[PDB]
Amino acid sequence: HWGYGKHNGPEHWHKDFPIAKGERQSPVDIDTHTAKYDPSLKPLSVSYDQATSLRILNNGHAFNVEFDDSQDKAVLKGGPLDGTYRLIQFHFHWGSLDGQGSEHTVDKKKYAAELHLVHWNTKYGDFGKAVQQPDGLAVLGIFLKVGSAKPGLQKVVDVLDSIKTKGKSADFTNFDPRGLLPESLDYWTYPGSLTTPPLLECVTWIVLKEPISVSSEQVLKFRKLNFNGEGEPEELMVDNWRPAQPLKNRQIKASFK
Ligand SMILES: [Zn+2]
Repeated sequence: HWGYGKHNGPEHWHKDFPIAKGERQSPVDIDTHTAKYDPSLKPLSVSYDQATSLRILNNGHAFNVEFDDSQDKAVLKGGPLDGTYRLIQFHFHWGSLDGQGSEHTVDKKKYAAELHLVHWNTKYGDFGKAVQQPDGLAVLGIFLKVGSAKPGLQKVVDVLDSIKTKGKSADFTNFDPRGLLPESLDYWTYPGSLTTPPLLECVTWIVLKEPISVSSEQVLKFRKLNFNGEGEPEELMVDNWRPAQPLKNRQIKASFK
């Protein structure tokens, strides 16, 4: 099975998922000087007031905080998007040390981690149908740097001991993802892909310029999770990020001057 090791990591994925070498793969390096301000881009509309979190799952690659996406409760619209995208889950990618962990990079800078809030276009009816469409998903990416604690992250941190190993889940109701946002919704956007297999080219990426700060102690608890299942040889869940892929024939647009 694919993973993040020397034997099954990102440089191997193309053998089972040949789209790994495709024309619109993610993540990418964001060259801030080349990204063009697009005055036609709209403000993001992030409407999370009615978000209903249900569960947190260690899936062996990261942990997902899952939402009720059976109705328009938490939606993303505006920005570069046409129509309405429903929040299904969020997860993170992070490093073994603070100097790596993000998937996107900014002028080759790697952040300690990257949050992905995953949304699907309701015009396709279900997530499985949306991932088959070039405008099926919108992923909001938020960088994490290490400094001050993020108070709105601590409820996530404190449940991780209960989902240490692959295939463990826990009830995770009433979590408000608004506590993970930075102040500014200034963003970069480009067309890309899922950053894990099956690497489908179905994502409009929206990457916020302003990182959030988390504490060293918060990210250290991410790094105590396990890739392995219960009782198996312990493999710390660290460095679960795909490196930047070729930009090819794409433009990164900025919402801001
Ligand atoms: Zn992700």
